[PDB]
Amino acid sequence: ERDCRVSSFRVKENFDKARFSGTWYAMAKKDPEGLFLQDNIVAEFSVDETGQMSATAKGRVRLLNNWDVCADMVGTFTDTEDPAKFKMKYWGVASFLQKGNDDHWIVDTDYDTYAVQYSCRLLNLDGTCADSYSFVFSRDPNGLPPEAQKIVRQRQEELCLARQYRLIVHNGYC
Repeated sequence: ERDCRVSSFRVKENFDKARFSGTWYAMAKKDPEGLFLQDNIVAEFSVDETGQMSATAKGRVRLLNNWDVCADMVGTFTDTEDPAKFKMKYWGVASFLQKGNDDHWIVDTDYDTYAVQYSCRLLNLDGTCADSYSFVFSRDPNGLPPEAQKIVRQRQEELCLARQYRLIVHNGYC
């Protein structure tokens, strides 16, 4: 129907790390294989004086087959040629928590309302993503306003993920 090659995906022009800092509530998520963050996902972004963006996140994570738990995650982002595309090294405060390094793209954001993040962990041989995940963030835990919601829907479709998200709830579980 459209172009689903990851290399074709537009990301936030002149992404501004500073303006992006602060609390972002995950309102929806498209899970990758072996999903980790389950719900009640709240991210806290920061940028140090060197311009290096980093983040922490708290939320219900699924450790084992049948049950989950509340966990604190940490992430440091390494810049790339594209201001909106990063390499995110992450780990949990708990040594045994999932550790890794995923691409982290800020697909779109208006900084004070919504943010659409995307990560393709593995490309298919045709350039489309084989294993991806994406978070739609809101500055307000109560959700995005209609205008932002509509923009996010468009963004989700551009990522070829619009039918693959699930809502993230925030019920003080953690």
